[PDB]
Amino acid sequence: SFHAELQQKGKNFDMFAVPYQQDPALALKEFRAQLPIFFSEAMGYWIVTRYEDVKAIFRDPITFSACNALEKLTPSCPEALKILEKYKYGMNRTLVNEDEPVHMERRRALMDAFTPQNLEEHQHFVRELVRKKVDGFIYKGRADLVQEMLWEIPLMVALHFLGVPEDDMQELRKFAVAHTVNTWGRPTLEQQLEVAEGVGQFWEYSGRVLEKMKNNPEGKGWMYDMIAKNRVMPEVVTDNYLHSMMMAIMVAAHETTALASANALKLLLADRKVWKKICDNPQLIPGAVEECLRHSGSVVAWRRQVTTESEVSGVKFRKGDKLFLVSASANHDELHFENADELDIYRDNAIEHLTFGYGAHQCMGKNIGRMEMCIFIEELSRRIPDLKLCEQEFTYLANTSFRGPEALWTEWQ
Ligand code: HEM
Ligand SMILES: N[C@@H](Cc1c[nH]c[nH+]1)C(=O)O
Repeated sequence: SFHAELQQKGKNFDMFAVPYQQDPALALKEFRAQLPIFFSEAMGYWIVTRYEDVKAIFRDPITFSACNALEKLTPSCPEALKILEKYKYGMNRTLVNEDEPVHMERRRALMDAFTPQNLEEHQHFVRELVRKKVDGFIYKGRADLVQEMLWEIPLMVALHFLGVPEDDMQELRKFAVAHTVNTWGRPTLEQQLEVAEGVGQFWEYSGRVLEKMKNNPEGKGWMYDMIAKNRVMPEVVTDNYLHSMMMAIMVAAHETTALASANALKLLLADRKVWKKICDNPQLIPGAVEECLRHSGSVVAWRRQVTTESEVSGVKFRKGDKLFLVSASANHDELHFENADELDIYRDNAIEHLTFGYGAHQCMGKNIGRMEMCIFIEELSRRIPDLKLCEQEFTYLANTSFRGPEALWTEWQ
């Protein structure tokens, strides 16, 4: 009844319980082995643990649609619903959760200033930021890299990539917390109202921003591109999409990059053999970043909704079934990555990982994310080669999909 026990554990599988929150891929290890797809009543979702299954679902966006990708995990308590009503909150489809025949692709296909030229100049900008930030703290014995640079720089880069004027960054930061906890977390009774207020204000803020940018067609930045495309094809790049993407993209353009950068530095600073290999051969850094993204990426689980009945590896899904694609688990799938739990900085197929998704909705900013992670690690390993982690407890914001340590305490000469 060891398998019987596994089925009960799967029925009860709670992503907010300790094992998932300690290590999502490790918590699903038995399931990769003997119960790869199972339904959790604890959270109303199918759980998909294996590399081939997760990829297969990503590959078919007509059967498995992205509509729930930004859907609020736990239902809003009624008094939260009217806080949102006060702000006339209207978040609907952006890109990552748009569903369509081409309306997803039409909108995607018609919005590229991810050209390498444009990313090249943003790279220069990232490098100036990281040089000056560590100019500030290099003199200290210790620092928490998160608070010195790891969230602030990706945020600034994002604002700059978008056409969005910097202002209160601690305010922008808590806006992002409210959006992610609301969506992917399980806020307690006390917080649900505050989070709703925060989410509502976030919506209102993005409104005022989009309105000012609408009025400055001089502007350059990705949001100015959308605004422009909306004037030409308001069918496709819709006004609600503008407002919805504003708020969604103002978290997504930086938060996963900051979490991932903290994960990578945590990983590499702990394997001293790996770190001096990085210190001695910065050529290895991109391939190392890719192995970090596979091993401990910042997105650990993404979501799909089933639109017609279907089956994957012997399990049939009903129209309306919700699926968790646990990409952390797929990236530790022994069936696809040999010694999957090990940090091998030239695993030759590290890039086959699924942290960026696969197929239609595959992350458009993956190279911005990669670029920021390399510069962080290059700068740090170049100028502080004796960098080491301090003894510390690591804490994680409890949610289903995003993962990175809140602090990264670290010391040197
Ligand atoms: C380490 C950093 C990042 C990670 C792990 C990440 C992860 C993801 C994932 C899992 C998806 C969904 C993939 C799928 O459904 O197949 C996605 C889509 C997307 N990402 Fe990211 N992301 C990161 C950084 C960024 C940045 C910096 C930007 C923009 C500046 C960005 C923009 C987008 C967009 C627009 C989409 C939607 C594209 C579409 O729906 O077709 N991401 N990302
Ligand atoms: N919010 C997630 C995924 C996403 C939202 N919008 C586009 N992609 C991220 O930051 O990676």
